[PDB]
Amino acid sequence: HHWGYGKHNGPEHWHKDFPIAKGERQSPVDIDTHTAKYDPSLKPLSVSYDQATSLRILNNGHAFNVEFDDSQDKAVLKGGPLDGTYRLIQFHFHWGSLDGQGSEHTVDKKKYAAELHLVHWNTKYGDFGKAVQQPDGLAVLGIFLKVGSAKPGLQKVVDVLDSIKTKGKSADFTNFDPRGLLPESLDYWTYPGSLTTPPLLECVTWIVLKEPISVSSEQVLKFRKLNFNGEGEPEELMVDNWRPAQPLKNRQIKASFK
Ligand code: MMC
Ligand SMILES: [Zn+2]
Repeated sequence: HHWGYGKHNGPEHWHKDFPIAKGERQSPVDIDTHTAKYDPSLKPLSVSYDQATSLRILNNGHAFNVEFDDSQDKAVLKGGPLDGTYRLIQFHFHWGSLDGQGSEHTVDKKKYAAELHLVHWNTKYGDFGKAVQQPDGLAVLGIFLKVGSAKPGLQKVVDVLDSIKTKGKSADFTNFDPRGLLPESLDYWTYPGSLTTPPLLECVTWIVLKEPISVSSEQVLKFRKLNFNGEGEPEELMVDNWRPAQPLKNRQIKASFK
């Protein structure tokens, strides 16, 4: 398959190879804060990243992914809306060409400068590939980025991007602590949705944190120097790698907080 974010292969085209693009639980969505209902039955989220073991960073021609060892319960997400244990496999971001767009989820139609996705799979399904055959196979923790002060825990990521400029390039990225990417509060919204890139599979319990992290203009500027293209192809800056909000259909967004 041959998909991207431009006019000729972007989100409006995806449904041809991936008909689920027009499905009943697609992501992202707009989070209308006045329709999301506080659910007192939701447990606190448990983010257990102490033993996280990062492996590599990769430019896949769409975004960059930091990949983890998911063989054992090293870095897991539990609680909140989730039954059982979900293992961290990778994180990546979506961002804009300018600060007024870049997020996938929106909050009362507000677009943030970027959005971080920490992707986890349900350990009752044994591996990630099996998990994406299940409606509760994945849990993605989404975190908005706004431009302000630098996020120190992001800097190691920023510092390596020069080495993975183009599609297919990777670099060692062991000993990275994803706890440094989290805001103070774990207040969240949650709803059932999908992967936001092809193959757009409808497997995801979304957990979107209310509090954005702040990153510096210099940090996001370095994201925007990456390339979608491979080396030796015309340069196309990796910006605006976000899918717009999709129809909510018959879904409810729940809030963990009043
Ligand atoms: C069914 Hg994913
Ligand atoms: Zn994503």
